[PDB]
Amino acid sequence: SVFLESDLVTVGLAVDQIVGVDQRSENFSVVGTLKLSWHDPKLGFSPDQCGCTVKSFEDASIRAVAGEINLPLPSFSFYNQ
Amino acid sequence: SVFLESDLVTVGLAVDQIVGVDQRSENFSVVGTLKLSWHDPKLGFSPDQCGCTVKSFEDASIRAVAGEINLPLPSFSFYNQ
Repeated sequence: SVFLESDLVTVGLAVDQIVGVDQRSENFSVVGTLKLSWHDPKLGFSPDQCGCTVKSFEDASIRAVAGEINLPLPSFSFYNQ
Repeated sequence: SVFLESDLVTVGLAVDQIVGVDQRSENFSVVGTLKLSWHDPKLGFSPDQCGCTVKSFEDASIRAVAGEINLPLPSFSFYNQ
């Protein structure tokens, strides 16, 4: 392709339980799970420099990991949080 | 053994008091004690460099200590916390 292309992201969400509704302040609370997936060759690495097949980051948001590795990542937010 | 073997962990839990049940939001609270024990020779040390028999870490989670000493430790979490 002559032009650059946007990266494709797969998203999925599930709802486990509605734990409350506030009828005076007009808000509700929910419990669920979120999942994201995408492909980026700039994140690729060689196994022989770490002796592993999986590189993992834990207990960090997407913004923090993007700032640490200095690469753009698809950060997200809840609109009405 | 030719193959590597997983490290064995002994666990125990005791419940002291049930302090509340929420019948609308479907949750409860409890007070108790948790104990873990495991054996790992990689954590051993020589007394002659410290002159002591017990080395201790206080007021820190297992993840923090593992990140400080750069060794794998059996971290845990409560599933429905």
